[PDB]
Amino acid sequence: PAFHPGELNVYSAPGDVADVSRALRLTGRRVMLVPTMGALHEGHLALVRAAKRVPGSVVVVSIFVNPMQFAYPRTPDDDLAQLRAEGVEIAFTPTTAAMYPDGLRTTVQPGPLAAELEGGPRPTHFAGVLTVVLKLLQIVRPDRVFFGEKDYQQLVLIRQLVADFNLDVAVVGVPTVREADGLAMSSRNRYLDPAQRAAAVALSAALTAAAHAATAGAQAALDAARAVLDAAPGVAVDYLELRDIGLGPLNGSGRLLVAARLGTTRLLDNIAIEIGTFAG
Amino acid sequence: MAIPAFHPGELNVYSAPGDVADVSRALRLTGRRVMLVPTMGALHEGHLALVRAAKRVPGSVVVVSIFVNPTPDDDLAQLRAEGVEIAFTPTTAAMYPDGLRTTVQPGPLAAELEGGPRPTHFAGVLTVVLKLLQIVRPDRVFFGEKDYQQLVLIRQLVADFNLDVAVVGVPTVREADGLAMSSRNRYLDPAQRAAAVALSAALTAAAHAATAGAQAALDAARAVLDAAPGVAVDYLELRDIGLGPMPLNGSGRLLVAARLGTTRLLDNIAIEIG
Ligand SMILES: CN(C)S(=O)(=O)c1ccsc1
Ligand SMILES: CN(C)S(=O)(=O)c1ccsc1
Ligand SMILES: CN(C)S(=O)(=O)c1ccsc1
Repeated sequence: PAFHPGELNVYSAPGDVADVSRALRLTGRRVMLVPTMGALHEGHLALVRAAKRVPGSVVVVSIFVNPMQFAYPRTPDDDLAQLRAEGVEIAFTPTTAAMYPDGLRTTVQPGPLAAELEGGPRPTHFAGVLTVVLKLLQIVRPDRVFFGEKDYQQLVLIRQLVADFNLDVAVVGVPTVREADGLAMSSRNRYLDPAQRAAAVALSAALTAAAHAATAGAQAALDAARAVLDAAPGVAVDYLELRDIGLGPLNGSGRLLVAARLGTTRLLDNIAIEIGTFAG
Repeated sequence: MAIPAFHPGELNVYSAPGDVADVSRALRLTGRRVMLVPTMGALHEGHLALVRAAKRVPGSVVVVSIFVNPTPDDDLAQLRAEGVEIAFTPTTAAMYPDGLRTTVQPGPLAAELEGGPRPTHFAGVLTVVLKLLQIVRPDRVFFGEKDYQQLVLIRQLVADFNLDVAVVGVPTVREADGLAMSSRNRYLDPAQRAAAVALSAALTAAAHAATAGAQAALDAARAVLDAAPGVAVDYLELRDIGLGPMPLNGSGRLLVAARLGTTRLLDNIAIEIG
């Protein structure tokens, strides 16, 4: 397949991008993978910009959504335009047929973390995610793969996949990008009406209140977050949990995670927490 | 940073996964084609046929792994005598530093045949296979047709996860009377060992009877097994070559498994229907 450098090259066949990627790597380029669902916003552009900054980098951005056999925003044209503007040179847009010619046959079984937090009500969700991440990693064989911290549990599970199957790829976690008031950027934010968008600031306010409260201990940090969420009218909290950084249920460093509903829209956010001395 | 020592033409033994990964990557960059032969040690002629097949690829460097899932000396001597340059002998803790956590979940073929008595057996196997492919990154990986259902499941793994390796199935090596080679054979007493030739005799008989149709093939195999004492047959099935249902004709595979005393024996053969 053709590859025009300094232009955006779009491939849909896995064999096409795998051949292009291999050829580029043989000629010294380091292949960077940014896996996405499409509906790209500035939080995805932060991953692209981190990938671009690796010297010698060729950036592959994949766009794929799992089929739902038994609502997700799909803006393809528009995604590719953003990529061109970022000077990405390869978009990989495989069909469902090319990814699952045999339906779901061999799959990845995550460890016990997948049954907690986001997985509690959807016990098979992360098996779906990690199966596609492993396939994309085998098709593209990147040097580095980039994920947002906004989906923190997904990130931890991806690092478990990479460690547990001895994958030769470095996983790069990229900090969440936020709107001016603190709201974490998400494709789902478009589903908030104006009142809901106003109320949704409480997630990030609660988290950053807790991160500063934490000089007083874990309980004070948790109670500060809960109070702020309790003060927010249309916010229905699904969970608010403080865990160790690898999402084991805690020492001096932790991660605080929240999930909440605003009407039908489910929002997540999370923050680094340092208990006692030092931080803040 | 710095590649481990590798001495061409000798047996280089590595136990650290990062060590064999680095030496494999460095040899591949110099032109060599990395061939991987995964084993559980206790090597016999069945394993050396995999080694010989890997050796004959031009430019090959042969990696033999030895690992058992939760004499090392004698195995290593056999590999040395075969001209193998790389043995990979990881510990359990090297392979599972975080315990059993992420794993491969096979498709439904894994619950059939060997998966009857051992329903998690293949998930264990495919997990280790996938790790060894990622550590070693071979151009081709060699498995015996003796474990046919495993071989089929590995081809499903490689297709389903878009693995860039070629899977090579190598024909079963047999003792002079046809018994397929296995470290289990030495447990058989003389009565059991004489009866065990019924598995291969049944399969070959079926493969020749198959000009008369699928049912002739199966009835010929079941006659030969019925003539043996102390051979408790667990299954005898004719399937297509991918272990789906046997088509009306074309290529298939006949598989058998039996218990003689406490020893489970397996065999299988290509069948062409009519
Ligand atoms: C009904 N699903 C969306 S599906 O993946 O089984 C599908 C896709 C094209 S037809 C059915
Ligand atoms: C983790 N993702 C953004 S991915 O591109 O591996 C994916 C997972 C389910 S659809 C796309
Ligand atoms: C299929 N084997 C011979 S392997 O080396 O991948 C393995 C599987 C469980 S222990 C060794």
